[PDB]
Amino acid sequence: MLKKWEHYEHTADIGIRGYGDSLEEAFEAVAIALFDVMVNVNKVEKKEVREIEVEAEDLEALLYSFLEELLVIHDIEGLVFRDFEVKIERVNGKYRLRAKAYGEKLDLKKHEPKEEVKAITYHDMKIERLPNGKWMAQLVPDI
Ligand SMILES: [Ca+2]
Repeated sequence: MLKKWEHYEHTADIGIRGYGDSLEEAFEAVAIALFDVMVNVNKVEKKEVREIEVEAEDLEALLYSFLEELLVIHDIEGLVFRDFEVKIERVNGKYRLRAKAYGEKLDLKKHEPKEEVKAITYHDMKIERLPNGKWMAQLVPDI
């Protein structure tokens, strides 16, 4: 037989997606999804808070920036987060996001650690108002 080769389909990273009644709630929800890649997010208690503020020229960059700062907090302080309060406004020609992130220190016995997220990316990123008036935010982070 002559040697032969092929490509085949396999999972590549993982998709995260949030839905909400508002853009802000979709951002909150997809951030929960992000932490559920790393731990069982349902096991994360709200003991500590960190605040985020970022500006961007468009909503995609805003979402990237928000999630990447959450990842950085996670990487530096070892915090994991359960929920978020997000506010998005227009200020002097930019989008401004402010958020409160609620969570606690990683607990290896309790949080059911899964896999770390290496980086937020723009891969498959989409933010949209669906025909039914709900909002969706998604992306495929690098794991
Ligand atoms: Ca990867």
